[PDB]
Amino acid sequence: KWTSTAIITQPDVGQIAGYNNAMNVIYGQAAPKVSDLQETLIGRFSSAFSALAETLDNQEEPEKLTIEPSVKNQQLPLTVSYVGQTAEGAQMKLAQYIQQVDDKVNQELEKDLKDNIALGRKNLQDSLRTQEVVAQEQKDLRIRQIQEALQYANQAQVTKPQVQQTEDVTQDTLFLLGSEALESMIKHEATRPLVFSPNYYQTRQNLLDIEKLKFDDLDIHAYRYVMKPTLPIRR
Amino acid sequence: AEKWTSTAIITQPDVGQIAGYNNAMNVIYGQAAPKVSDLQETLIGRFSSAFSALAETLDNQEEPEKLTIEPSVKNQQLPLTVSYVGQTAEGAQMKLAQYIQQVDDKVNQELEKDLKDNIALGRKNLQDSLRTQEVVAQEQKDLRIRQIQEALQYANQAQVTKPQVQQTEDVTQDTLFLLGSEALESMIKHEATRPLVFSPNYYQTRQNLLDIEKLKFDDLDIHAYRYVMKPTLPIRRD
Amino acid sequence: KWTSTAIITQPDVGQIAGYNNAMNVIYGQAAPKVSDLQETLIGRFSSAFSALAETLDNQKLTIEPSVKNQQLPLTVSYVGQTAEGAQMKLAQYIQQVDDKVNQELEKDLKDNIALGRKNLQDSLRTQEVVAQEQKDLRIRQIQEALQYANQAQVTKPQVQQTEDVTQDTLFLLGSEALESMIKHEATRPLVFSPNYYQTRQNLLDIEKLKFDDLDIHAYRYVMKPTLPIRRD
Ligand SMILES: [Mg+2]
Ligand SMILES: [Mg+2]
Repeated sequence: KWTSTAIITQPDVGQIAGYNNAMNVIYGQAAPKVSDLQETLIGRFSSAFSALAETLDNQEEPEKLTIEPSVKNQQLPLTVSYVGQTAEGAQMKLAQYIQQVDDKVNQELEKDLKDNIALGRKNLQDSLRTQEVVAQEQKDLRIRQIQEALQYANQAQVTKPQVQQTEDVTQDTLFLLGSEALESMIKHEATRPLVFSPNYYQTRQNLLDIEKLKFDDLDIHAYRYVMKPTLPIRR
Repeated sequence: AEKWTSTAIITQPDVGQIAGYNNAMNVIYGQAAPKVSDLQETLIGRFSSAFSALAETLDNQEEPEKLTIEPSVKNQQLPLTVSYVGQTAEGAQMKLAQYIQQVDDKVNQELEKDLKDNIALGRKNLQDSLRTQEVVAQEQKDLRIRQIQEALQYANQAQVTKPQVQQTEDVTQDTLFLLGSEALESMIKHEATRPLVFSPNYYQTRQNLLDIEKLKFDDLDIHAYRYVMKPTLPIRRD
Repeated sequence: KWTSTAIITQPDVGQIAGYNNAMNVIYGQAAPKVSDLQETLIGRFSSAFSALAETLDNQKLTIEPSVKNQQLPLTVSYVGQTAEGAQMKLAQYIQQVDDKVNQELEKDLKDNIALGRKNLQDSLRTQEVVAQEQKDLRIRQIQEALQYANQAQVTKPQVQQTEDVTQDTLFLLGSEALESMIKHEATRPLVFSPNYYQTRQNLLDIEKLKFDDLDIHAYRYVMKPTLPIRRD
């Protein structure tokens, strides 16, 4: 029997640059810290590796595949080993299993990214919705204010404007525009498109940018090699 | 040894698995909602809590059962290796699968109650916010009406009935009487229908409160864990 | 020697609904997140629990994470003379620690309501003094304005733009109107900003915080103290 060992750890910032750049488009200032993404990716690799190790052992011809921390009081790196029938085999078989686990995690991350895109899209559409509700409630308040001013202008018998149309009118001074013009305003303000702040148009643009994201455009790795599978020794 | 161990590997649920629960928390707390990652940790924390309680109870029997939960890899928090030692291979697998489902059902009942408590807290916080904001809007309106009532005394003495101005920006306690006693009387007479002025936060808060009432517990497809590996059918004894 | 065990974790949102609400009433948008309160309360429970065990070790009582490398839940145990005794002594000690953590928080909350109550009532008093001083300045200005308006023989308003009326051109209003302002000065309302009305409302809400209604737990039971069937 022959033992090949390798040392794996979380992927580099450069390896996850794209994945990190996608999470920033989806969540913005709420995007996970680059270090948190690295921990999640190696967590998912470690998970799938343990499942392979437990399955390889539960066979008619069991295969010993291991995973343990390389350093005593440290979470990472991880030492992964395989026991093969030949020296060529133990080393290749360990390298194949590491690649097999990576391919499974890559399929999992593709699904996870789609779920993250959906949540981000939901958060942005919900933002557009509340902003639309406040724009509509603001428009209705203005109409409501002109309708009350029209009542004052009717009692004060103000038909023609007294004020030379001020862009800064108020609930109190509105009646000075006269019945005539206030009736016209209750029409114009009712058909007036909703007024949004730039944040609305930015949220709109953030939503289009999420649509522009692709999984294929990101070469995402769930691990990094510290040491590649070693040439085995007789054991 | 005449004992068979079935093993399973569990971890925190996927983002997709808890998309509903996370949305509920966002509807209830808004910007104060827990991060999606924090929800995942809490849910798996809750699953392993209930699992550990089952394991401690299964050991405290006339015929003790060994049900174990531990991190799969040393020094890692997740994933978790759950295992059970049965009388047969088919038995150990079914008994572990049943116990995992039993813990999940208990956790699910707990989360249903917790969600109801969360919807109550969120509602009370938003209701308190609208209340406070309505009083300030109403107190602001009453101040203006008392100012108008005062100004009407100044207009009655100066015998100002019709408006005296041809270009107004905004009026103060001093300048209000220039609108004339006729307009001022009209404003007091219709003070009841004068609309309250609120900030956008009020309209947002009011909408958040309606959306909380839209939340359903059965509509959430929530599970507290994810299987990495389902309970194994052991080939050989332990 | 029988060991009774229990599994404890952070309290539920429902369990600390009262504590969280009082923090929200006192701090508003600066209040701690409900999840942060849960972590703090269980942190306080474990620390008081370890403190009790340490004092008990000075003449048995243990606290440790249930699952290796998971901060929560926590496994607590006690070794008693009987299974029935071990169970009751663990339950009593858990309740004892809970009462101590609850008493420390009751006291902390009272300190917080006092400081808040102080800060808000100082804010209202400052604002009331400024509103009254502003009103008095304006009345002095109106009285001075009336003297000029009498001399300039300006009785009816001479204002075509409200923009023309400043604290130095009040005489533009009627001498008739300025007399009316001085005559009805006592009923001229004090002008406060919305912040005053908000502050006042916040003060009433803090004063509505009653300890008679609230009851909070620094922990939740995952598993109650076991009745051990065998010695160990
Ligand atoms: Mg005159
Ligand atoms: Mg005043």
